Amino acid sequence: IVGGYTCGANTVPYQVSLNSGYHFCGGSLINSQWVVSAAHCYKSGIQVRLGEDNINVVEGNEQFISASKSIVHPSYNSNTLNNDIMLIKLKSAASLNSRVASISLPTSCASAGTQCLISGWGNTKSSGTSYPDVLKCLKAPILSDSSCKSAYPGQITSNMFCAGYLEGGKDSCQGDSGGPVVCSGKLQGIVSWGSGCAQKNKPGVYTKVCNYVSWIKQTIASN
Ligand SMILES: [Ca+2]
Repeated sequence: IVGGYTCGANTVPYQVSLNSGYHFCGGSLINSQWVVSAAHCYKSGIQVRLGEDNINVVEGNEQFISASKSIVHPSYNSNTLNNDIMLIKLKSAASLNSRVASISLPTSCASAGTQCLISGWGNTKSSGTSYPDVLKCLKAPILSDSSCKSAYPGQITSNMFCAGYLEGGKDSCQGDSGGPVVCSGKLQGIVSWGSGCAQKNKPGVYTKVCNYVSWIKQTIASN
């Protein structure tokens, strides 16, 4: 997250870190056994880390649980990032409490101008590289369809939306991928892609979660 702020320990209790001997992506806990992330974060050997703030210090509150299933959307396209969504089943159920909690799925899609919360342990620099210890947060609005498409001609599908700031300086970034965009208590977005990060006129592009609610529920119910 570039241009964000320190969330504070366990203030985003649905935020998870996907770990493969190192933090590589975020995710969102949607029930005690299931995490939503990005398809482009897929790999085998995923360990899900819940209840994290400082990802480099064992603070108390952590639960480390291996992924038993990692399910990429069947129509995921790795060139366009259309359908950039993955469901991870946990080997055992997480223990839910104030510091480890699920986030609700949308009942409808959010609107342009709606303010959301984006979070992760990704790069904090628009030019170089700096990875934080603690979880970073950013408040960002959903942009209009047309603005998003003007920013990224021919690349925005109906399963994507733009959020953030056209002036530069405030965005998600590498290492935030798969993490949450929460608006009015609902998981509306997944950190997906963008041109660089926090670059002028290149806002963040997010997987549009409201299109996948039925797919999520059926996939969960079948597995
Ligand atoms: Ca920790």
